Amino acid sequence: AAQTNAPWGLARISSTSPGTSTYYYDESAGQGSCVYVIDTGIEASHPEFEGRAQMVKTYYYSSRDGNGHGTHCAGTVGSRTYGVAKKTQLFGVKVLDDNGSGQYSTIIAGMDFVASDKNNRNCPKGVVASLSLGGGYSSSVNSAAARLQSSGVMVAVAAGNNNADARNYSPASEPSVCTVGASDRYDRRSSFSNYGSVLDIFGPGTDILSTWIGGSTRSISGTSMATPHVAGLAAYLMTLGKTTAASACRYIADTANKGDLSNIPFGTVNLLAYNNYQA
Repeated sequence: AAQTNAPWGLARISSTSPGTSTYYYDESAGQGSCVYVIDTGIEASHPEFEGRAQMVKTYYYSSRDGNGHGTHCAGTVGSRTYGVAKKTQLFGVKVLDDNGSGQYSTIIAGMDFVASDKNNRNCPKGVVASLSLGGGYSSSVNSAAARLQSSGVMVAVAAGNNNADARNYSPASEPSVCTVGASDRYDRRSSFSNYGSVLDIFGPGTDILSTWIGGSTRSISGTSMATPHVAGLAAYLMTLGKTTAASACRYIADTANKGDLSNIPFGTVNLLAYNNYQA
């Protein structure tokens, strides 16, 4: 399948070269997979989600996304126009308040929630969790991410936006999950992207168009935007049967575009997520 005039990041993940604008992908499109977006919530009523998104958990007075961040990330995972895996099921877990903030205890609870809640959902092709959040190093936060991964969920986490080594941030620094840095449309490391040996992969993160609250759209930047590209890619590849939750990060690294990004610090992988779709 081909989506013309796609957001640049979708085109990038199906291309061996920057500078194109059509997204190519197998029509299965992540059908039968599930992606949890652990964030500020999801505006599930947005026409872009087509009834495939729902809130399953909140730790606050509402499950609604009063911020937009979680809706944007969910849109990059699986919205019809802005999403990588256009037929996946999206589940929202609101661990961040409408200012985008959350306590680590709540974030940990949300990860353990997903590890159990997947057993209440129909995801025959597999389960992914997208965590566009983080803060300073916490062994307890890393352990929660490791549990979620161990339970059979492909965990993708943002590297962080400090232009610093991600070893000092959580859950970015957890070795067993997929830590995602950000790139721009010219294949440069995004100016804010964290780096370091703990990164597994880069995805599009600068000037990413996606869904927003109020039934709208907007373009924003962050490793928060790169992470759902990788989460959606994992769901798509799992639906194709090419990989599993336990192996998808490694598979994405195996099949990435290699050596094509600029300003990658020595010691950080030079790997850009790629769906290897041959039309």
